[PDB]
Amino acid sequence: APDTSVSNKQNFSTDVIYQIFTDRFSDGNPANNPTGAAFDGTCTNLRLYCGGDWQGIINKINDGYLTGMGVTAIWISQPVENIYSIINYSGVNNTAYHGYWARDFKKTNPAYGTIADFQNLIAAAHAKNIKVIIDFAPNHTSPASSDQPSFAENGRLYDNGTLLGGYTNDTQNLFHHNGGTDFSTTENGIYKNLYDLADLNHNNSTVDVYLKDAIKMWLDLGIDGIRMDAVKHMPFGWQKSFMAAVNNYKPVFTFGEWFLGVNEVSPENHKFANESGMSLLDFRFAQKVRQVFRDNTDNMYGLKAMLEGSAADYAQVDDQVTFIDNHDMERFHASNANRRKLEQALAFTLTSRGVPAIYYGTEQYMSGGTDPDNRARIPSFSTSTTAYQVIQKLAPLRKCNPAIAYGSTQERWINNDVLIYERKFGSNVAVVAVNRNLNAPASISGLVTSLPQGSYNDVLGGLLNGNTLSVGSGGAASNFTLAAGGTAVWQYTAATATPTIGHVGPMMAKPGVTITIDGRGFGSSKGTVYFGTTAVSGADITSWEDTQIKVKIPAVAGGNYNIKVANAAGTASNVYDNFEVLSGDQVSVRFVVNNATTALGQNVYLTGSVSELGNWDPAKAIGPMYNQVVYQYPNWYYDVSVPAGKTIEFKFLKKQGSTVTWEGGSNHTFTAPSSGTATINVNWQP
Ligand SMILES: OC[C@H]1O[C@H](O[C@H]2[C@H](O)[C@@H](O)[C@@H](O)O[C@@H]2CO)[C@H](O)[C@@H](O)[C@@H]1O
Ligand SMILES: OC[C@H]1O[C@H](O[C@H]2[C@H](O)[C@@H](O)[C@@H](O)O[C@@H]2CO)[C@H](O)[C@@H](O)[C@@H]1O
Ligand SMILES: OC[C@H]1O[C@H](O[C@H]2[C@H](O)[C@@H](O)[C@@H](O)O[C@@H]2CO)[C@H](O)[C@@H](O)[C@@H]1O
Ligand SMILES: [Ca+2]
Ligand SMILES: [Ca+2]
Repeated sequence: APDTSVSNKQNFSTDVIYQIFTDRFSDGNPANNPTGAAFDGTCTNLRLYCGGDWQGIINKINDGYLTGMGVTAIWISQPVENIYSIINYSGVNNTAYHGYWARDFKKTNPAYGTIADFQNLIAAAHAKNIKVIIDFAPNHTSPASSDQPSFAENGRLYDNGTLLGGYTNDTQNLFHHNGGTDFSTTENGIYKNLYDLADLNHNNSTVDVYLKDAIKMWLDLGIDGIRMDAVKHMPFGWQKSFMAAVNNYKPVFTFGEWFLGVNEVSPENHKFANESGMSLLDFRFAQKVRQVFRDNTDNMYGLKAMLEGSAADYAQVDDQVTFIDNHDMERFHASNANRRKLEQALAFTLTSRGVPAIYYGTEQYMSGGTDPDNRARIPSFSTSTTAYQVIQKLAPLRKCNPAIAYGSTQERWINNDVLIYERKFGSNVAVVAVNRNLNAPASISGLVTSLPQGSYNDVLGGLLNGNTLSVGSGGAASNFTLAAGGTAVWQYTAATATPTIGHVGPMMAKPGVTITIDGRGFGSSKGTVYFGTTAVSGADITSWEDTQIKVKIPAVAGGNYNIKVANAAGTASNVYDNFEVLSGDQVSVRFVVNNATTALGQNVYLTGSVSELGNWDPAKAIGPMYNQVVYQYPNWYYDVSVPAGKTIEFKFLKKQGSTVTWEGGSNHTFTAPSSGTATINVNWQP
């Protein structure tokens, strides 16, 4: 199947995701609606259930609403069984309408539907070429109070109906009992509860195994991706061992939520997207887009800088999920604002690098503040708004113009208010012009592009006041005026003759798993795939077409590899880097080192004999280790994904900048569990 097929669960770059709060979309089955105090059919009270469900979604897929818009993926609320209690929070009643308060990860939330409703949803969507993504929130269960076990459901956790345990009398230690976070440090927001949510202890084997099993069921149900909640609040090593369980079983595209504030740029965020096995919601992009197009607190120069920086900070920039708003921000559209701002931010997002996501109702110009105000019910299913038409014209280009799905981004003209950028991939080009100045036109002279000589009509047809472009030889465009609030998209598509890889997925897996290599120019005859210097050809290449190749990872040593392909004639493609071959299946193990005293600005790291521990390379050592919460300095700890059942030799080190101090003595040693978790406690050797 081609790269753009609904069947590609490994690549969402050619899709347009539509984000839905199931409860607030469409109630197609009134019979599963909660009753009494939990329910408000008028949806005036935004904290109760309004009744939207899977049937409703199914209906909107079949009556042409989503498909007419060009949407090709839907992202829905966590589908698992939620607590049934109404929670009064100081006078205000709250329900689990959001799906974020899990009680059993093996069953469905009956307000959304039954397992059968779930399967029908997957079927309908699939039939209309729409992929299905689900929220998955394994960080916690529900609101709990340790000494008031009668509060809510005491954070109770069931395994398909069977009680595993609760927050009060947690002898099994299913949960963390370290207090609540102040979001002060990263370590602090990981090992303590968020608010009053009962925090799962992933270092407990039962929880570990339970969650890895629960996700397999959903995979088995046909899901196409997973959106992980609170990824900055769970151990990084555990999360990696979870991605491995997914990828070594049934790989799907996974992206998590790691919130970034205005002007916030975090190296821990980049390292996580670069190394964990999953990608992230692009908050850096969204916050910037809002400053520029909404709040006017930055200009084009700041947008451009975000585009260049990000392309450099993220190893796979094309996998970061972009948006202009979501359930955690006030709606982009402010009641009294010019609609053009939203139209422009949308056009920008759709033609930009990454995987775009549209929060439901955006195309209807919904306004609203923070939670729960940004979660009202979609007021209408009209296809006549300008925003709806913007999406409708632009979304499809991601499927038909690879420059949009996979190209580089390049600024070709800029000032405070105007940005002209070009996307390029193979013999494919897209040039987009944006003038945020809603009051003044701009004189554009000196624009140089890669488009071939000719005239080009605005892809939006003048919808946002775009114009035609005339490019002469050299790619130089002739002078033109870019209207106030103007937005124009111009493009050129052609066959790519040489193999060009545009995307690889999953990005991490053990030998033997099949990965998907997407791009153009691969030809229709099997060629060769190189993992590093190792050549793979023949039968292990399970499928080969011009835009997509499926091949099993060879049994090479764990480590990081570059991928390159060569057509049947031997022409090789560009190198796609950062592909991680696992040493085997993974388990999450906690390493604890006692009495490793350090100087300021000096931290302890861990290294060892397997690629998962960096193979003795201090530049690739794991850390810095933690030393506040679970163990206190001069004791350090850390949860690490390691190959299961392997005997591993390791050592700790102290780094300062790139200056390294090794532990003395001989290597510590240990044998990883075959499943479940473990804790290895040792003392630092001088
Ligand atoms: O002409 C090549 C040139 O085009 C763009 O420069 C623009 C500039 O962004 C505008 O602010 C204005 O000064 O006109 C210039 C073109 O004459 C590109 O930004 C630039 O990199 C490139 O050299
Ligand atoms: O919170 C981690 C913190 O630990 C390390 O600093 C040690 C310091 O080296 C000791 O001399 C001592 O005073 O305790 C500190 C930990 O509280 C790193 O130096 C530091 O960068 C790191 O954040
Ligand atoms: O280079 C691989 C090598 O790294 C580690 O050796 C350390 C050693 O433990 C230190 O005491 C120190 O002198 O630096 C060496 C780095 O070369 C591993 O301990 C060793 O097994 C491994 O082969
Ligand atoms: Ca319903
Ligand atoms: Ca946590």
